[PDB]
Amino acid sequence: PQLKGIVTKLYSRQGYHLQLQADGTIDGTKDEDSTYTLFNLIPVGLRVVAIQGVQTKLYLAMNSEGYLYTSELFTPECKFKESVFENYYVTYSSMIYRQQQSGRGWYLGLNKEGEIMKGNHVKKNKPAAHFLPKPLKVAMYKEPSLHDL
Repeated sequence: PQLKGIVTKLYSRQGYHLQLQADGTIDGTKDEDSTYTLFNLIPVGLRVVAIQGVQTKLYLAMNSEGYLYTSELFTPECKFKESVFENYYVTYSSMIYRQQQSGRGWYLGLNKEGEIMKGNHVKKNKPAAHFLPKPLKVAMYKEPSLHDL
């Protein structure tokens, strides 16, 4: 009910700011000033976060096929493991889905055109998976109510 999180923008190493538009579409934009680039990064576990669009209140999520989508309710598919990369970047990966052969994780990523990619196509060591967080402020959050899939 009282977790300390952060209000922040997520700047893709690919040159685009992550965005969650009112209609639920997820992509990257250069309109840094867009209110749809603001997210609540709420800890829901050890280096596990929920990524919620501030304006829409929607959570980013990844399904079993690797597609990213927006969820009104906080569910297991809304949890992302946060990992630091090359000191300044962070990567976000699914907590429940990964490659059945190597165990390689599925990640949040934007291509060079600033388009959202399938989680299983995004590799941890590639720029597509790297985000430079640009914090606005620290804030307190009610621990999101967890709902089964």
